[PDB]
Amino acid sequence: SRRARIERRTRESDIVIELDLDGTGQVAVDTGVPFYDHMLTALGSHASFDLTVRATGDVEIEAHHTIEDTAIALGTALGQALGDKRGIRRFGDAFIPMDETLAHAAVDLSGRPYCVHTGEPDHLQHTTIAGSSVPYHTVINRHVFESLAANARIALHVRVLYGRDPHHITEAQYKAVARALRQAVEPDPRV
Amino acid sequence: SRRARIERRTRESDIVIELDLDGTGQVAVDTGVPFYDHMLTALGSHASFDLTVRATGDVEIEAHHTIEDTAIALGTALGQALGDKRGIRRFGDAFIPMDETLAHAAVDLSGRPYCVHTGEPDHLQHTTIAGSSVPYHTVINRHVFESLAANARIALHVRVLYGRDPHHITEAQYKAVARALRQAVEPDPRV
Amino acid sequence: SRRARIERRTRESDIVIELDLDGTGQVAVDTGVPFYDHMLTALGSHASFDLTVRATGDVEIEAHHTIEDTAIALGTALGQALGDKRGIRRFGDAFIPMDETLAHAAVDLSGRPYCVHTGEPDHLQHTTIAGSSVPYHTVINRHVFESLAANARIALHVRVLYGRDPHHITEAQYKAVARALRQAVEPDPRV
Amino acid sequence: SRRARIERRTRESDIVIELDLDGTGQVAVDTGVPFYDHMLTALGSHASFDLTVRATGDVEIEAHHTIEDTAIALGTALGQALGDKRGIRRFGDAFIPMDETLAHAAVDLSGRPYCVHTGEPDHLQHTTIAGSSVPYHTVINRHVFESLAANARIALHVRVLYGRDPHHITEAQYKAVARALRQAVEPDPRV
Amino acid sequence: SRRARIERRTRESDIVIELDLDGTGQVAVDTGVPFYDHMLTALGSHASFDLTVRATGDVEIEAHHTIEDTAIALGTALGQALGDKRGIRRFGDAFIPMDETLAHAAVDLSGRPYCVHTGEPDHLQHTTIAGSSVPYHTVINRHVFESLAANARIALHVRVLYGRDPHHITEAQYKAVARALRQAVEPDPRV
Amino acid sequence: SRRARIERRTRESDIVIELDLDGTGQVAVDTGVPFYDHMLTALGSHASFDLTVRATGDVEIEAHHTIEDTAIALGTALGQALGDKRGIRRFGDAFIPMDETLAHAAVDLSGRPYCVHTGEPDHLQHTTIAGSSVPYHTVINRHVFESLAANARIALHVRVLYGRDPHHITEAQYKAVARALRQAVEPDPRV
Ligand SMILES: [Mn+2]
Ligand SMILES: [Mn+2]
Ligand SMILES: [Mn+2]
Ligand SMILES: [Mn+2]
Ligand SMILES: [Mn+2]
Ligand SMILES: [Mn+2]
Ligand SMILES: [Mn+2]
Ligand SMILES: [Mn+2]
Ligand SMILES: [Mn+2]
Ligand SMILES: [Mn+2]
Ligand SMILES: [Mn+2]
Ligand SMILES: [Mn+2]
Ligand SMILES: [Mn+2]
Ligand SMILES: [Mn+2]
Ligand SMILES: [Mn+2]
Ligand SMILES: [Mn+2]
Ligand SMILES: [Mn+2]
Ligand SMILES: [Mn+2]
Ligand SMILES: [Mn+2]
Ligand SMILES: [Mn+2]
Repeated sequence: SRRARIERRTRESDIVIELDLDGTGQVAVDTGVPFYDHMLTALGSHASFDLTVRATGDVEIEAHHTIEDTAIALGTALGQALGDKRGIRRFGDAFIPMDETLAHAAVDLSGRPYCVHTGEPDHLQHTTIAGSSVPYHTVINRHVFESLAANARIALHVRVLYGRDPHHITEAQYKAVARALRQAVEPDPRV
Repeated sequence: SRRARIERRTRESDIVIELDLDGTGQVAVDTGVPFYDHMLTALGSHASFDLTVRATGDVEIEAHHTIEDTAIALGTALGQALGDKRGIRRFGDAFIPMDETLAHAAVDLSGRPYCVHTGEPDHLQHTTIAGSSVPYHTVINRHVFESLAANARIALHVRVLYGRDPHHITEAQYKAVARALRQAVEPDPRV
Repeated sequence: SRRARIERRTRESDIVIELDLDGTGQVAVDTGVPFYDHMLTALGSHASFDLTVRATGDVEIEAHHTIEDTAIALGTALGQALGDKRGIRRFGDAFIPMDETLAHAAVDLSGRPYCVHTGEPDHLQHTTIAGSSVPYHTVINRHVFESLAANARIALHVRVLYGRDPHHITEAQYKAVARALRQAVEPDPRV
Repeated sequence: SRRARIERRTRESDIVIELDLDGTGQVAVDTGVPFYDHMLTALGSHASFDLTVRATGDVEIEAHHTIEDTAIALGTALGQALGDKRGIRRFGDAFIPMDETLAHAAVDLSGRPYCVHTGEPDHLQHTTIAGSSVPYHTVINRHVFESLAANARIALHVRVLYGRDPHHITEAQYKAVARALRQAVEPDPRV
Repeated sequence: SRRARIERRTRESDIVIELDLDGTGQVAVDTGVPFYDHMLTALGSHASFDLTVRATGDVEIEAHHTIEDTAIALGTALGQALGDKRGIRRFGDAFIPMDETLAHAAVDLSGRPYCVHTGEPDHLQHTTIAGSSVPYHTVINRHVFESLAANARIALHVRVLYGRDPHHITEAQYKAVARALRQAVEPDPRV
Repeated sequence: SRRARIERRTRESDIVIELDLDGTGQVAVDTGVPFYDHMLTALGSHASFDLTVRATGDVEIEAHHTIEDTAIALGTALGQALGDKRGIRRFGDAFIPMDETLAHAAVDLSGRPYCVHTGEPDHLQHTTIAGSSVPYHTVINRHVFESLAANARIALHVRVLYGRDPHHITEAQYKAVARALRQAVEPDPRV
């Protein structure tokens, strides 16, 4: 059994994560940041995890703290659920084409904690994805991946090969991480 | 069962496509353009499709119309044979080394219809592959991929990482698409 | 005793500042601009001040006037609480690493009123930090530091050595100013 | 059964290779060049081969001859163990993240003998990895891959996408080749 | 009491670390890599730690694994000895002039795990410091700092402002980290 | 007791220095070069030294010889007063903001004799600070610092980060050296 429940309570936020690595994409994410919900829902589903995320934070300031605390907690949940990491595929990668965008992620689940994030166009450093609720600043993409990798204690390399639309660029990256994780997480019948 | 028979009759050409996604590489291609036959035969075989292509067109003008009409028909056949696309791997990619050439393709079979074609050296914009029959102008490579993606309604990203020989560059690309499709087409035991 | 209460009432805003230089980080900031609240709370806490800030302004226009009026009032409070500035360390500086960001501030509390703000990446000239309330335009960072220095009548040099995330860049700067002030404010046992 | 025993005796060196393609990572490598031992041990293990390498050569001159003769012999063993190459996956690739380094390899086991090695930073042309024994000059990395590909008669493309540490860069490449081989070597249930 | 004993046993190495944050510079380091011993001895002494390091590793390959495993273990010891980190100075920085070299380090002991290493001249990417024993490749400097920061879970920013001699550049950096840690580790009489 | 009296009599000048490291800023400087007097008075006061400087030299030629002989003598006095340098902070640095100018100095009192002087704008190579008496050529700034460091036998790194006014640039540097010395000179309760 590869499950983890993480409860993270800070001054900024209140997080509950329930994670099953061997799931069927049963995902419910509620952080108060709907685009982030969309991204983590995509992450959970495409990784074929079962994932519940319940988060309430200081979104009056902005999404940052909640986003970061959630990523930390999710990272911790991933590492805990992984356990000894014996007999797994360990390495995984995936390409995600999304209209004009092509993104890629590669992981080593038993490698030293590390994150390299490259290729993301410069305008995503100051782009806001905004709806009727709390907005999402795409500059946080790197932060999410770094927080995930550091707390799951994995090597995570995320690349944007090319792209234009910030929604496409961001979603393709989350999905790339997701499917890279899904491959690496699988039992390896020869290891 | 994931089969399709497409009959496409235009002023320019006459096309019959029989496609089985779950084949064993039983391929017979006859378009009147032998290098194109070679490319679609490679595509069918490396995708592990069963594929019959019968095409007669206005090759007195040049191969373009026949090539395009065939790609459209084949795309339509791929989309039809795919059906609802439920329970499939959906995403697929493949690297094809061919001597000095390295090509890559990535697909999303349930993504919006889109094609990105990059990295092909500039001389392929005006290169002709010529034998004893109707020649093949490599500038058409992009056209084929665009027609396939638009009519199969899939996201197809084809890259040449590097290469020199136009035959190698072209064949590696068709083979990359082929094996990307083969991976994406597979039943996914977790979806 | 090094305390000051400043009441500043303009057409744009209504400000009350209570400041104790020799505090324990007892801080409550409410300006109607939650990210600014976060920044001044960080400033008060890391400076080891006791600080209460109550501000209501024309946030329907934007945060600018409130932010500026608050910084002016806080500057005035700092200068008043400083008094004759006898027997204090006078000079102070601090480095603040915050993930990828490194910020620095240096102060001369008995120097001529002056502010130099350098190194902040160009995208912060047009970046918005936005939550569920009144947003914060990072272009105002310099304005805050200039208003503080001019009204406290101190020399304040704020540098960003490098950074990417606008939240990190901004917070590291406020914290750098805070800890620079804390050092400079201390009694000097040899002066 | 896909096994090979190669004995290679030249003026420069004395090599014994025992290879099983369908192994469990039972690896013992002893060439007199300990970093090279480390690399071939990583290669054997990550390829899921069973591999024994016993080599004694003119390491008083330097590691080159031994390294090259070993790579030639290992290549020959790989080609011999492959046999007719019927019913195998044929193509294989793998990404290896190693801290700051990302490496990639792609193979065609039934392609013409060819090696392309790109992306390795310029300082590896003159870098030495040195311990208490015979050192390893990283300039030899390309030589190893070229010798392997030429003697196994396979198409091998090795890329460094980025990296800094010569140990990371080198090991990630050997591991990339290893896992590319492992994928390509697998029986293909549809071919 | 702020002490930690860490025993780390991997396939590559065997490490014992005894650390006292509140020491008097009683330091004994023995890793089999004498320049590394010199660096960690400088680190322990200038941080005013009491530190014993006993390490035996695969130095026949090179110093890398031993160096890295030691840095990981030392990082873990630092984090464990830090405990809840309550009432400490938290932030610390130091400049180290060493002949022509000026180095700097800044830390946040309660910040998120992060390392930024900048300014080191390009020739240190391929420089070897060699004596009568196992040599030290200066490219590993960054690796050490990254491993320390990641495992101590601290924010560590190391800069070389300028320098020429690789021994000076390296030692000044270790000493900068040391004295930055010493400052940050101190009890803060106001926190 | 950390005091020194140096009498230096050359053909060019006649110098008497009385120095107390553990002073209260009781400073009297008279060299016949009033801006230099101002600089050494700032140096003595901000270092919290007790310092008397009496110098008469060949100011008819220019200030150079007197300035240099004074710096040599003062350096010698600093080194002599330092003694064995046991139990002192050893390292010290300070930032000095002065209107538009930011200067910095870092010292190692037990390091090898060395001086690095950087960042001073090019116009100070030929700037004269002139009053009603003997003028001061700012090109001499570097000379002063080099003479101080060489004769005190200390490592002294002086940087101008930025600035415009030659008076500000010069004074900020002397003050930076002063406060760097003051920090480094202090007893270290842990060494
Ligand atoms: Mn953050
Ligand atoms: Mn970047
Ligand atoms: Mn690629
Ligand atoms: Mn979407
Ligand atoms: Mn057309
Ligand atoms: Mn183009
Ligand atoms: Mn061909
Ligand atoms: Mn204004
Ligand atoms: Mn500017
Ligand atoms: Mn914050
Ligand atoms: Mn050779
Ligand atoms: Mn080359
Ligand atoms: Mn290794
Ligand atoms: Mn390493
Ligand atoms: Mn760099
Ligand atoms: Mn040394
Ligand atoms: Mn001179
Ligand atoms: Mn110069
Ligand atoms: Mn600086
Ligand atoms: Mn003055």
